[PDB]
Amino acid sequence: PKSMQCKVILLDGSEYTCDVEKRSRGQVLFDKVCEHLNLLEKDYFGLTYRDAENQKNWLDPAKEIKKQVRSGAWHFSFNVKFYPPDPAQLSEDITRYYLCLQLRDDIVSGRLPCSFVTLALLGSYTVQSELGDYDPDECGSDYISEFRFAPNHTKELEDKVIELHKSHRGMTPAEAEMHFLENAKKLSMYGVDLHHAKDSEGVEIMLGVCASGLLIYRDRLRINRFAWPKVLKISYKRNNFYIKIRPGEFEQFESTIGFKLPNHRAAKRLWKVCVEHHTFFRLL
Ligand SMILES: CCOC(=O)C1CCN(c2cnccn2)CC1
Repeated sequence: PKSMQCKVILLDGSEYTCDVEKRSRGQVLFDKVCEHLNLLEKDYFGLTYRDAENQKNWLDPAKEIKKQVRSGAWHFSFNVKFYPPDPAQLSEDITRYYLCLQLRDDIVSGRLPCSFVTLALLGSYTVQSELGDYDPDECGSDYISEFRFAPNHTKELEDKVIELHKSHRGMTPAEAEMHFLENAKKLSMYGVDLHHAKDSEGVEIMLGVCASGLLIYRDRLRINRFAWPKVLKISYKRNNFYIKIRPGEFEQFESTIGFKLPNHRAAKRLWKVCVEHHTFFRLL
């Protein structure tokens, strides 16, 4: 039985290596990674890989790994796929922990924009969780943390992390992680997956996919929102992505909103993530 070596980048930045039979389905590898991570609430997570166009793709757990990575390396990342709107409802602290690690990368990467004060508050909770109580012996007036907190670090932000860390004395890691999540879950881009697109007049927009529905960003002014219940059918064809939008009470007919994606694979990827979000958040 021939086995392929898999390398998975974990949310702490470490590399997990394992082997699976070369005709394995994605679920096989994902089960090995989740066991390694002692993760039981696996439904919120998945593995990503980079396709021949260098686009992030979700590894479909029901399909052969080889028919997805195709010509590429068996290299993956472990990631949050479905961001829970209320992380307090998760059953296990360790689940909340992995969600914190993902969110920390969302913030540092700039995928999750955040005010100065919220960057410092989230950072202060991370430090409390990881180092415990504020120790002056560690930090002087020139302190810079090893922790990456933000897309652009400033001395002012380091100072504010320390000021807020001082306020958290006696806070346990689970408690600090829950506070982290209570703040992060409120940010306008929390759990929003952004896709570049053009509207039916060729005007560049972003489509965001999240728990509450599909968001259309025309810019920072005029954001259209389609709650999952107002969406009846999602489809792609060639480079085009279509959603059916319900008739408003006493309306005879659904409306169609069409988008142009960069290429056919980008349209299909957007369709699959929308269908998965629609299903997941219909049941939550
Ligand atoms: C370096 C990665 O940066 C991002 O993902 C940001 C995310 C936020 N943002 C938005 C927000 N709404 C509509 C359109 N774009 C700019 C791109």
